[PDB]
Amino acid sequence: TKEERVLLMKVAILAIVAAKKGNTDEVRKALELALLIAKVSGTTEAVKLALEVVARVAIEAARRGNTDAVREALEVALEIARESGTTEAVKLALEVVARVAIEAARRGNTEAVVEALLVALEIAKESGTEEAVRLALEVVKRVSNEALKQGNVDAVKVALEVRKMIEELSG
Amino acid sequence: TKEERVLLMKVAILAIVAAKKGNTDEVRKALELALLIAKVSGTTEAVKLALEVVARVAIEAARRGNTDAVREALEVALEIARESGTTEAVKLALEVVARVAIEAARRGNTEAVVEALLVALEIAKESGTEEAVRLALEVVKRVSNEALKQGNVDAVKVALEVRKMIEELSG
Amino acid sequence: TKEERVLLMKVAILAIVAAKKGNTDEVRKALELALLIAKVSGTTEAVKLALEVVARVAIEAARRGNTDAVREALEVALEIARESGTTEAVKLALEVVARVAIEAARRGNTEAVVEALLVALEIAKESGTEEAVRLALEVVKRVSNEALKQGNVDAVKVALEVRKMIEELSG
Amino acid sequence: TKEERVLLMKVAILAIVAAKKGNTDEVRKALELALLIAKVSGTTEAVKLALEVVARVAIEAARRGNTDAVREALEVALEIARESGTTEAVKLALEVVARVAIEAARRGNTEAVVEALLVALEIAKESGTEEAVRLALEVVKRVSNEALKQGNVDAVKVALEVRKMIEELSG
Amino acid sequence: TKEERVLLMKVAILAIVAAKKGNTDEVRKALELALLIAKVSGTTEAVKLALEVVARVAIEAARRGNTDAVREALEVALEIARESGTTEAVKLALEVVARVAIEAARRGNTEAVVEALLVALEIAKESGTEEAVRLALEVVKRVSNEALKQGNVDAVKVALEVRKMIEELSG
Amino acid sequence: TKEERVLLMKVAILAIVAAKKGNTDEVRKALELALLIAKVSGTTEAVKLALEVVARVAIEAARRGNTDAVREALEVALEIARESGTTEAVKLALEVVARVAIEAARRGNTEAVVEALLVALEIAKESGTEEAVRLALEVVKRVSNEALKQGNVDAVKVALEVRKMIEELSG
Repeated sequence: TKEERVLLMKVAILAIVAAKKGNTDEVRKALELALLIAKVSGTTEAVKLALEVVARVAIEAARRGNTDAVREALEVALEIARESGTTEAVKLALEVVARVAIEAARRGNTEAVVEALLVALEIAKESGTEEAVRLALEVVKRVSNEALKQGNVDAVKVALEVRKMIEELSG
Repeated sequence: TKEERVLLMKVAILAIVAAKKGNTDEVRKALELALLIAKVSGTTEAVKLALEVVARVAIEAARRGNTDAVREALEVALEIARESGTTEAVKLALEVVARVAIEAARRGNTEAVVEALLVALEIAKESGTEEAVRLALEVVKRVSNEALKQGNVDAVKVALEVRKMIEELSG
Repeated sequence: TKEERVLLMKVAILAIVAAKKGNTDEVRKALELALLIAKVSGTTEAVKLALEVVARVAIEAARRGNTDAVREALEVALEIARESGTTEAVKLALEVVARVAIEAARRGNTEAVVEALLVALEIAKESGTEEAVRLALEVVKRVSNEALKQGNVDAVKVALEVRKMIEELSG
Repeated sequence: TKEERVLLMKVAILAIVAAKKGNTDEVRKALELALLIAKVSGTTEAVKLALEVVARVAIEAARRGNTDAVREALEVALEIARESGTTEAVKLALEVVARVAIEAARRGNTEAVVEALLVALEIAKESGTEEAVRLALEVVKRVSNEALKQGNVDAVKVALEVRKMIEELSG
Repeated sequence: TKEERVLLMKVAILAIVAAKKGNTDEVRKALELALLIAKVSGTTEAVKLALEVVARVAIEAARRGNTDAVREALEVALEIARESGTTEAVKLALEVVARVAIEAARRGNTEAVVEALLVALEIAKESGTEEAVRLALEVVKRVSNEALKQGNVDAVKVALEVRKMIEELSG
Repeated sequence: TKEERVLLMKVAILAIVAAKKGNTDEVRKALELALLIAKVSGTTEAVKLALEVVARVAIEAARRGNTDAVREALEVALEIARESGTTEAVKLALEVVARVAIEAARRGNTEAVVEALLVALEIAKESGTEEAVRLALEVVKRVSNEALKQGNVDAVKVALEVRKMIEELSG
């Protein structure tokens, strides 16, 4: 557990600096490594830690302006939850998305926010559960709330549309 | 004693220039030779001198940018202390790590710093003593302090995380 | 203590000049560094000093017209008090807010004043204590008093509304 | 003596041009070489000459805008005085700092001035003598006086704060 | 002493021309610089000279019609006396106020006169001495006398009210 | 002699055009080169020619509005006279100052005039002779006379104050 966490910390640091440099390719690799570490462990803790790694990278990438890296990280978050196959992991992945979109909205990176909002829906769709859908709606709410506080009306408008889309997907 | 010191001086000079050239393979060999010399002597002085050799090489390698050589040297420092099997040697090895990480942080080689900080923990873990743990925390402190003076916030952040990790390892 | 104070002084100077330049991004980083320094110290003095740094930056930013930097600094003031987790720190953070809003009102930066007044409420809310609420009301009073002396009726009107809102939040 | 002076002149010229080019790494090496030459000589004259080299480099670096090189040179000035271990050398090092900060203030490089002012304190602290403290205060005075003549109020304000800090360090 | 006076003369000239231009912001800065110069000197002479600077600026500003600059200068006069902490400085600051209000009344700038009359009271209040109160009443008298000579009945009426208010403040 | 004069002519032309462009940094260098040429020659003629160069640059800079360049040139004029160490050179430097201040007053650049008037005093102070003081007073007179002809009352007022200050400096 500890050793895995330490290695995941290494991955996070590398991917963050790579995103700051602009080396999105390296970021993608590191994000995959985070998944692979969690997969090798086969533990819920490792999965959560890997999702934490993804969050940190996407947040800093969004702050840097590296939306491409953010998009990849958001997809990886979903993939990690899918690999776990647990409701908890799905919720954690949605938490990752929330954190990224919130900080992106605060940064002004509305493009990253839009992507994250879409990913939130996709994560809930992958789960196929009412809970996941509700959690995704919570993610969207959080983004629009903090975006409204920031003044990022564009992000708020997008979030409102996505909120509807999530409900439509649920049916 | 004197002859051993002189031979260790030779090893240091060779490994330093090899690291500057980029010949990490040669550096690794020289680092092993330093250990072997100390082992043949079987004295605390020789062990300390060998650790001094390692320090010099890793410091100059970090300044050169040869992080790979630094990583190896840091591991060798631990191995030397392990071969001695003394608390003093452990402390001296931690001193080596401190020197490298401090100069690396001043150089801007945060990657080398991160590795050195992890090695500091590993050295304390190998000892398995409260003193060694405290000494490792002192190493981390020194790095973060000097890094803060340099302006290397990245190294400071890493050091803070490692400080926690060391305490966690102690329990 | 001294070394931390000196480093915090460095942070203040940098953030102030960055705000004057218009580099709000750099200001945000410096404000975070102030917090990090206080966190590393773990002392009430360091926390107070970090809040002093924030005050200086926000005041000069308000004078410059960099309201964005002011808003960030005001939030950081709260965060510093939250990190401390002490009533004193909360009071000190409210003192920071007061200083900024007063000077902003004197400058004519009513927008910054409005934000600061809201933050005062938020700080009291974060504390969740009657004392903090009363202190926040004192902050609002000070602003409206000095604004009235300046002639900034707009700031006075806003302060009066916020005063009510604070009382409403207390209940 | 003469030969050492001539070699120190070579070092000065190289470091100055390197600083103008932007090769701070080369400057750092040259600054170390100046120290090494003085150390090999083992004379007060050589020490003074090495400090003169440092002054010239830092002054031209400050004029160029290479504050990083200036910071290094200022530290080397201290180190040279420390290597000598004499009150005279300490005074001479403080003279070096004064010259740099004065010309930096005239240039407009307030950042370099701030660093130099801090170094002045550090030099006095390293000496640990009342005389050195007074000399450091003289350095600060000179900077603020000439900065006031230039119109560099920012440097003056910083100098005033440092003046206090020096007195505080003395106690 | 001489150098400080010369620098204060520079400040005066700049602030006067800035007030004539309408750059009140620059005037405020220059007024602060006058204070800072006196503070750095730490002499009664420098304090008096700084108050002379303030007087000149406020007088010319009142003649120009820049009442805003006058108000600031009047406040600075008080602050200078406060920084000195001497009865003499308080008297000198009241002399500054008198000069401004008298010339403003002669100019026809009754608004500036009203402000100056209020400041006279505030200065006496800050001192907290019977002498200062009497001196403030002398200031008011001088204004009303010269205003009556000019024909500025409005200023006279205001002065009479302020005279009462000063006595009321004394009690 | 001739070759030096021709090179000084080159320097003048370059510095003048640089001042017109706004490249004050280049002007400062060229002004130093003028001094260096005179120093290399070691003749009174070369010194006079270098002062002529300075005059031309400062005059055109004042006409352009580049007061910063003028201030530097005025200081260089003093430095040239100081390097010579002769009464004649001092007188010539004062002549340079006169020419600049007169043309600046005619241009309307009162700020440049004020600086030049102060420099005139400083030149006389550097000489430390009664003759130099009298010559400096002559410089001030010339400026006020021509300024009065132009209508530049501001320059006249300043000149009158400086005239006193010069007499005060003499004692």
